[PDB]
Amino acid sequence: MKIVLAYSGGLDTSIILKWLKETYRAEVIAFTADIGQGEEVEEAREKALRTGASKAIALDLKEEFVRDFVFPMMRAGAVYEGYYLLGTSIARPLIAKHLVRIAEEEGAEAIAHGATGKGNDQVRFELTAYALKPDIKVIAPWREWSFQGRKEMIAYAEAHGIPVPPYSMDANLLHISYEGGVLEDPWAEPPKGMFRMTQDPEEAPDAPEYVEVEFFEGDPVAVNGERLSPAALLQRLNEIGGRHGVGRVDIVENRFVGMKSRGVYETPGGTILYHARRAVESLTLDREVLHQRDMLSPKYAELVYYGFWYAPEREALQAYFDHVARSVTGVARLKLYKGNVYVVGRKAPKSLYRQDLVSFGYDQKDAEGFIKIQALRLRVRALVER
Amino acid sequence: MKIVLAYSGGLDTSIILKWLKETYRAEVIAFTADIGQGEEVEEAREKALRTGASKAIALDLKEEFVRDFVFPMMRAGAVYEGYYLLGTSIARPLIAKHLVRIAEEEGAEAIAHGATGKGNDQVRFELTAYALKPDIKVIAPWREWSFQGRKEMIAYAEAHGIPVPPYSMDANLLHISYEGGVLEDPWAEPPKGMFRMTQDPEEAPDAPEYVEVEFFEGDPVAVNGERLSPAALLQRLNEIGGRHGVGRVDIVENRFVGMKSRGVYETPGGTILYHARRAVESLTLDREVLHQRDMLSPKYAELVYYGFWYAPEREALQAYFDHVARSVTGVARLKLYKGNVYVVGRKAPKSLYRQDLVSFGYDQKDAEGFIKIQALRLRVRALVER
Amino acid sequence: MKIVLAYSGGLDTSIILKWLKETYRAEVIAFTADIGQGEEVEEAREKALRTGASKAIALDLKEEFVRDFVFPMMRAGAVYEGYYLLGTSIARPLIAKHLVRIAEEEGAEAIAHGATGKGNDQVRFELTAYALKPDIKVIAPWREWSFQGRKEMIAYAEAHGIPVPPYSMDANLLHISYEGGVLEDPWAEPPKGMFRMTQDPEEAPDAPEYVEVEFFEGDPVAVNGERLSPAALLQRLNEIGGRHGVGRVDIVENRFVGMKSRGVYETPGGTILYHARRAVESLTLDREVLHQRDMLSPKYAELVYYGFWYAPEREALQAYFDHVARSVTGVARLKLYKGNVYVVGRKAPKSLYRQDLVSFGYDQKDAEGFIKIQALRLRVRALVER
Amino acid sequence: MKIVLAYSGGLDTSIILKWLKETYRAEVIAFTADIGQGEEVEEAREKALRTGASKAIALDLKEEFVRDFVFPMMRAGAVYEGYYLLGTSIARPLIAKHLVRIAEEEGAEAIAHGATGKGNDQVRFELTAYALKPDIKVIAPWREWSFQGRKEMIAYAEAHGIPVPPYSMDANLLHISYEGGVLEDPWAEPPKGMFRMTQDPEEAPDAPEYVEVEFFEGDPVAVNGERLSPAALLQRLNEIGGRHGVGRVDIVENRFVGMKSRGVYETPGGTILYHARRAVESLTLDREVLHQRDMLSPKYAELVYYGFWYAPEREALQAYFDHVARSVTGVARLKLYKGNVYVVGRKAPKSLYRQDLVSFGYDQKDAEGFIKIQALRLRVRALVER
Ligand SMILES: Nc1ncnc2c1ncn2[C@@H]1O[C@H](COP(=O)(O)OP(=O)(O)OP(=O)(O)O)[C@@H](O)[C@H]1O
Ligand SMILES: Nc1ncnc2c1ncn2[C@@H]1O[C@H](COP(=O)(O)OP(=O)(O)OP(=O)(O)O)[C@@H](O)[C@H]1O
Ligand SMILES: Nc1ncnc2c1ncn2[C@@H]1O[C@H](COP(=O)(O)OP(=O)(O)OP(=O)(O)O)[C@@H](O)[C@H]1O
Ligand SMILES: Nc1ncnc2c1ncn2[C@@H]1O[C@H](COP(=O)(O)OP(=O)(O)OP(=O)(O)O)[C@@H](O)[C@H]1O
Ligand SMILES: NC(=O)NCCC[C@H](N)C(=O)O
Ligand SMILES: NC(=O)NCCC[C@H](N)C(=O)O
Ligand SMILES: NC(=O)NCCC[C@H](N)C(=O)O
Ligand SMILES: NC(=O)NCCC[C@H](N)C(=O)O
Ligand SMILES: N[C@@H](CC(=O)O)C(=O)O
Ligand SMILES: N[C@@H](CC(=O)O)C(=O)O
Ligand SMILES: N[C@@H](CC(=O)O)C(=O)O
Ligand SMILES: N[C@@H](CC(=O)O)C(=O)O
Repeated sequence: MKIVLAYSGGLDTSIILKWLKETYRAEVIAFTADIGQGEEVEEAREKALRTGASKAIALDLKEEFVRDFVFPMMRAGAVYEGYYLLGTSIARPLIAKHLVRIAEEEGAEAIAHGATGKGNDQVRFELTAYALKPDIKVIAPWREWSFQGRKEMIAYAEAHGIPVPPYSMDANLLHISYEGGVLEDPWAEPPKGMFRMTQDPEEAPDAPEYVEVEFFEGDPVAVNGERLSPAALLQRLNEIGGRHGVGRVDIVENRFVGMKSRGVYETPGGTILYHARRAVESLTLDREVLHQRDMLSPKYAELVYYGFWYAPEREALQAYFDHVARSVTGVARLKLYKGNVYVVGRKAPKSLYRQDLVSFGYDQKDAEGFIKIQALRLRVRALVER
Repeated sequence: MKIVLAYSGGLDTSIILKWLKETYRAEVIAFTADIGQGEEVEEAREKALRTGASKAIALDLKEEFVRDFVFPMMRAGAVYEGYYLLGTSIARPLIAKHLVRIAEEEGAEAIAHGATGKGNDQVRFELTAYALKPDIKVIAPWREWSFQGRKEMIAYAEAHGIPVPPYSMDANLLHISYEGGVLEDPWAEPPKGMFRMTQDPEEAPDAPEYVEVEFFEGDPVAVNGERLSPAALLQRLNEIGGRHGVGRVDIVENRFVGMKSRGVYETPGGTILYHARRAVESLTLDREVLHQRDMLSPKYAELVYYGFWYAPEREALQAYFDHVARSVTGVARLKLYKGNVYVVGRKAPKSLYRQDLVSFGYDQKDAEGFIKIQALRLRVRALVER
Repeated sequence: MKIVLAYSGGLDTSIILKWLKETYRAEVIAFTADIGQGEEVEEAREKALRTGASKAIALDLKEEFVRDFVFPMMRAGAVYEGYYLLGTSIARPLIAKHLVRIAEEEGAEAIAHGATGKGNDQVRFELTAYALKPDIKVIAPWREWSFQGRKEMIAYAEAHGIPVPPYSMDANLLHISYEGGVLEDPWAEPPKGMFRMTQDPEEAPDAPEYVEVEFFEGDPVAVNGERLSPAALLQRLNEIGGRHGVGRVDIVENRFVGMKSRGVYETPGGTILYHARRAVESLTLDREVLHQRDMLSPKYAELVYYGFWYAPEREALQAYFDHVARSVTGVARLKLYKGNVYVVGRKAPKSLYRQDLVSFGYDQKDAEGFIKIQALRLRVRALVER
Repeated sequence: MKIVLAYSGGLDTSIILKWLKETYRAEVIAFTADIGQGEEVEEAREKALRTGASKAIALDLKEEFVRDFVFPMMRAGAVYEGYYLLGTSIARPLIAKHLVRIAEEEGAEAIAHGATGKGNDQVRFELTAYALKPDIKVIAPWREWSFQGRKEMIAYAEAHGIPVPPYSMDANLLHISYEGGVLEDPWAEPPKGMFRMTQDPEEAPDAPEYVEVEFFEGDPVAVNGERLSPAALLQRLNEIGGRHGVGRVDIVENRFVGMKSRGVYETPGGTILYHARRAVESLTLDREVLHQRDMLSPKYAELVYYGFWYAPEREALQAYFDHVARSVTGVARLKLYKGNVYVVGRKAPKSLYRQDLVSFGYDQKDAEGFIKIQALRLRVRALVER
């Protein structure tokens, strides 16, 4: 038996690699993806071999991540429960996709991940796996073993020769998530120094910085006049937004499995992109189109959050969003200053704005007719009330 | 003939007062509302009499404004096209409501206002008027007179003893709007020193300020432990938020009459309230209720923006929002710093958050069944696609 | 140990009654609800004591069923996937509500039901049970036992001395559902003579029959001038409609648990009510209110179908629907003829219909201005495409 | 000046033709479109040149109508206010399209239509025109002339030698609309014998008739195994459905211009197509995709109704609806009888239905886990309510 493990290189997944070998008497093929966690994935691939993997695979998936997952999601203007830009949410489907493919190539009947049974990650990995390969077998050790606590897990690791180095983290090219431990008390502010991707706003530059982001048919293609590939572009904006402490959010969210959870997120580059996109859309999108799009975004957001990425409902909404986004071509100019992002300008080759219609053709007399007709049903309602 | 004029006290409404008397051979009853514009309404009242009004009325409507218009709107989480907190939008219905009441008390067949034929305010005023009193006659001089240019307007005023004096402004307790003039170029950043209600972030304190806002059944009732009436509470938050320069937005919006317009807004207190409310809701609102509520907010927002306040659609949705909002009871803790409003904590008497559900009753294995069932239709789809 | 069982008096819930006694060795309180199945619940209550119940309770819940479940649901215009009027769906919550109530009165720690593991009913009973009493224990024999066939169940029945006898049925005052067996082939028309509640249209009266339904504030209060209580009213309309073979539906629906199921339903009285309501709503509901209401109806429907009756989202939506329904006061006149229901007239004390508005409410130029303004954005769009 | 007139051939439109030659002293180009009104457009054409047209054009647009307008709309499941299948609505855009093309070809400056200022048709013609050619000049005689009363128009008619004679009618391949006159009283059943396209139910065949419709990627391509072009197919279904009295609707609808109107419609072929499509969708569309689509259908419906065919909102939604409809391939089997349409069967080469999922990837214990997780938030809620 062969099992393809999503190996992040940490303590828990290393414990899982061991546990899988013994419990299933299986050959474990470790897969580590580089999606911008800021870590030498090759080191995790070597640790996996030391830990007992019969084979270790590491891939640079940053470009595929931004191009095929992050960009499509952003076109939708996806925001979960008012703030979450879904940094972890869109990354999981990608990893699950490669697990299934690798499982297919290696003749492995199962795949494994180390997401716990009380989070959303388990759902994203499995819904993806099942949607792509219906009869694949999935093993989630956190839902199968019986370790009674951290202590017991540390002992198991030590006993297996696994190095055993106040909150949990998940990092990638889009954001860094923080939750658990000290963060579990929603009345407690996150501890000073926790943030890594963004600079403390209190330590940000004393001078604001301007940045321009160009969009072509829905996707950002340039920063300050320099054309950059999807992954290189997100990275550049993370650097620029990061230095100024942009993109910090603190929320108590609703997990798909039913309980509320306190999460803290930093999405410097994505936050700039959120406002840059809406800035360009403000010149290129039609009013009714915009309003309809915004009322569907939330639904799309929960689909991503819940894990329905490779799902027909999400693909269907995607058809709508992509259609709408094709008109998003132009440039957004933003001003960054101590944690904040300010839109200060925007332009587009096919802008729908006409100073013609606001400055003092158009006939004010038309407005009276418009108002009279719009008011008809209201007046009838009033007359009936009497 | 008696005409009740919404009289702001400026040059144009003064010109209008004179214009109405002669054009309609009628007496004009001027009505100036104090909704927090930051001016002495008694001075407008006195000027109205000097300009020729047979009667001038001035009322302090700050409490009614915040209590009966601002709060109900905020409960719905109303946000127009991603950023506009509707500062001017919710104030107009209030004014028109009084215009119609005064017309009935005075025996006036008509009411008048000085909103132009190319803006949104004309619609708000008229839809309100017609909704409350369907047989009311409305007179909008901008859509009726023959003035050709601003120069002829000054001459007309000077000739009538009316005193004569970059962008246009509208200020009240909720915000200050800036549009027109140099702002008409969407690529140009607004001019330095334009903002009045908020201090530039560059000048804001280097020390962040923590602020707590208590919510009771959907409405903010206290700030930092001090109970404040609606208007006094908004005022307080405008002061605290204003000093830190919070609540500035720069957008190109879609007017109801059809054209795009570049608008700049500062809503210090309202912006704090927006995030404070969501912070309390994150503990007091059920997941599914929240998601539904958020998908209806944009619709309610456009209704307010278009002027359908005293309209059945709006009141129907208000029934939904008010039902939901009633559960919003608790305290939000925010950190204000150079333009930003950061949520750092939240608590509630009946919080739905359970640390025992995230900490490491609930059974991991239940999750497997959940996922399997959730995945069935996706697996069937995959098998059919063969 | 005590266990309150939702006992319908049939072969399986009887088998289940025996099974529970042997499996748990607990006293089993049988509960049988009269919701219009057209059965003598006293016979079931005696067969229960006969079968082994330590106590058998039978309650007439017809009025509560229609008044507190069917009517509130109908005010929302609830329709699942185009045709299902949710006859079985709104019934289960009522039953579960009593099971929990009894268990609390009898000091029983657990409740049980005979819904299978492949359907929706299991979810409805349980979500209702847990929502009302969070720590109540639920037992679902179909998910726990070992019978591997019908033959084994019958054998087990005789072995225990229980009376033993092409599709499954569920009947109550709202409808009769038929699914399973022969119906599992979606290309196969249901068998002749299957329907019980409605008379085959080809054997229905040759002369159409007219019926008038009076609505008051959202609920039907009279039929052909006769004031009838909720249950008596639904009953009366089942008679009138059944006679004509009205309300037959055949669909392949999506169960909440993942798979498609072929269902056939007969809802005579409810189908008349569906159309009578809309007829009265056509004169009493504002255009925008209706349009918004209709876009929410489908959501409320799936909530009812999935089993989220005693859930915050449904109750929140209910506040919106009840608010709108309050205006639905008037009379609908329908024509019934061989399986079909035809609206032929409607009137209302506060009808918003005005013949003077259509006869040959505004000036002609008014419509021109309305059109010009509505067209503005389309013309700008065209010009930009230049 | 040249004026292209959408000329139907009736009394009113012939008068308009004279009025235009006389009032404007312009060279009138008549345009009659054959869209299945059941009339020799060649006659209308000759009656035009006769009446005074400097030219008359008649075009057979039946195929374009069904293929480019009716099908895309049906693909969306468009239904206005619960019953209206939009027969007249989707036709107007087609006519205005050619009106504008002809005017461009004939170098005309204006176009004219005979829709009154009280209805929706004026909006449909004009929004379409402006959207296609923003500079187009539009003339609506009903809004510009001075006739008061039917008598006057007759006089002016008999004066120029034009042929002169209970309700108004509009017919095309999709339906026949009846409104006005005796129909204006909502409580008054339509007059016996009014219907033309549909045989009266009471005089419909004594034996039911079965019919099958094949769909390929969203559109019906055959009837009873016979492949038929869009128009030929709608024609055939009109014949079959017509003989049985299928597709009659009687409603009080809300016009875009503000007032309620009592309309009666007969859409035999279209009604069969509506139920056939949903029958094929029941096997070919995913649950969540279907539920989302249905919540959007009503919006698309009002778009069509209001006249926003060639509008960005509609085209954006069309992308979603077309994406979803591409999966709709299969066959629906319906039973027609005495005015009703009963779905009795359906099949699809890629059906998502699996009998093995319902008959006695799916395990028992799974349902329990699903239920528990789904119930969590409800349990927490109850607990908090103590
Ligand atoms: N870069 C990666 N490559 C492959 N799989 C990954 C990667 N990052 C995360 N995963 C998968 O996602 C699952 C993990 O979650 P999380 O990111 O919450 O895991 P951990 O890193 O295992 O635990 P923690 O940091 O909370 O102690 C992992 O157990 C692993 O299977
Ligand atoms: N505080 C107020 N009290 C009464 N009416 C008001 C008030 N503020 C605005 N209005 C009404 O709204 C209409 C105005 O618009 P806007 O607010 O755009 O006017 P202005 O151009 O600011 O003022 P003015 O017309 O005096 O020069 C006014 O002409 C007036 O009729
Ligand atoms: N009238 C009723 N009173 C109480 N519980 C009922 C009633 N009707 C249905 N139920 C509950 O719903 C569950 C049943 O389902 P269904 O209606 O699918 O059962 P059956 O299998 O058709 O009938 P039976 O098992 O009694 O022969 C039952 O096992 C029972 O717990
Ligand atoms: N077959 C057609 N070809 C071209 N234009 C048409 C056609 N049918 C209708 N129209 C256009 O649509 C507008 C009409 O409406 P309707 O179809 O309601 O008009 P009528 O036929 O003019 O009036 P009536 O109610 O008396 O029959 C017409 O005035 C005409 O300009
Ligand atoms: N530290 C973590 O394990 N966080 C992973 C991201 C969790 C986040 N609440 C999400 O659902 O996407
Ligand atoms: N300065 C102004 O006249 N602005 C008034 C508010 C206009 C704003 N765009 C609104 O529509 O509410
Ligand atoms: N015979 C049955 O057990 N049917 C009960 C109704 C099932 C229906 N499909 C529902 O889900 O409500
Ligand atoms: N007879 C008519 O003139 N009817 C034209 C169609 C009217 C229909 N109520 C519609 O709005 O489409
Ligand atoms: N990654 C965490 C959190 C989550 O999945 O939501 C876990 O595995 O539980
Ligand atoms: N107050 C401005 C702007 C607006 O009403 O939208 C006007 O009268 O035009
Ligand atoms: N009553 C059937 C069908 C359903 O519940 O949906 C069962 O118990 O499976
Ligand atoms: N065709 C009719 C009705 C409508 O347009 O709605 C008219 O011209 O008024």
